[PDB]
Amino acid sequence: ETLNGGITDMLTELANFEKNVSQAIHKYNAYRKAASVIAKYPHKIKSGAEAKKLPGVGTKIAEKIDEFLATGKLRKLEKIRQDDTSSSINFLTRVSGIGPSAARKFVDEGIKTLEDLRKNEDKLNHHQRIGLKYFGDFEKRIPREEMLQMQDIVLNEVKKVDSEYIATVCGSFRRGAESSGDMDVLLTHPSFTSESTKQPKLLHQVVEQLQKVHFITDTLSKGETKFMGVCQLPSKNDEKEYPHRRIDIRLIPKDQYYCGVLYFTGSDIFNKNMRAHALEKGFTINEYTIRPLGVTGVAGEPLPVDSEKDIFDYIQWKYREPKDRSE
DNA sequence: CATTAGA
DNA sequence: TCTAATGA
Ligand code: NA
Ligand code: NA
Ligand SMILES: [Zn+2]
Ligand SMILES: [Zn+2]
Repeated sequence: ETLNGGITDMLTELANFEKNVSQAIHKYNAYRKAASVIAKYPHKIKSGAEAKKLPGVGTKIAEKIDEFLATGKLRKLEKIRQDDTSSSINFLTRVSGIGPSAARKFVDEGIKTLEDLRKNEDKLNHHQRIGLKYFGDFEKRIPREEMLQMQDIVLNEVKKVDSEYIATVCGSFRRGAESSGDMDVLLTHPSFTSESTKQPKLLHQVVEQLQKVHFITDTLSKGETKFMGVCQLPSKNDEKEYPHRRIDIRLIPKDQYYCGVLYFTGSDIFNKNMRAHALEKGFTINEYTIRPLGVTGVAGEPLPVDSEKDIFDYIQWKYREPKDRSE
């Protein structure tokens, strides 16, 4: 956790590079398990030889580990850290809609900077167009202060459209967080569930409403159950406008809400931790359901869930408020 | 690990 | 159709 920190962070930097800059999924994949096992290793690694004893740790990485332990650095790392091409990919990739793929492609073409980005906006598709367009606004965290207003407005329209609608802004936000990165809004309705063959308009109705009153400014993507957009607080009586904010809306079959909701609220750790428990308690939990376990190794048979309570009950736990869903 | 775009 | 990207 810190006794092996550098070893791990070096290894990540290493790992991460293969993946993006070159396309060495293996190598890349190498560096990760290696960085995964050393993390757990309950002891200060003194040599690679020592490390080497590990699983996933081969000759390759031991080498590095020595140099890193020896001199507080790494040449391969110092060279990568320097290098423009790699540097560049690292950067382009920031634009929402730009994955390594395109990043490497642009790069080759000679599009290294953001400015290059603009001059060749033609080379960008809509997602990426908007990426560029709100590059700044995008990297900026959300004051819960703001979260509360946004949320305010969402709930009002959802309701006005149809009062049967059930929305939940899940996230860090839900878990009390002081700021968040994007607004994740959970959504299901009664007439929509597991079987009842969809109802696209069900998502589409609101998506409109929201754009209707100008809360939605753009659309990253929109399908029958997931809508990816851009929202924005009414820049009040001017002098101060609102940063454009990444927003995601999702439609759940009423019968699988809370699992979903439970799920998305996280945290990752509460998750696993909640997930690890249901196992001992004779179950199974996942993004949509909770099924009892059958001795034959496994089993199925989706339990009927009415609220984030039922799930606990099921695994007979203590209902942990979202605020305290941190671990 | 799943959904959407796109070419 | 495949392949990319976003989703902690
Ligand atoms: Na080994
Ligand atoms: Na990106
Ligand atoms: Zn020791
Ligand atoms: Zn989020």
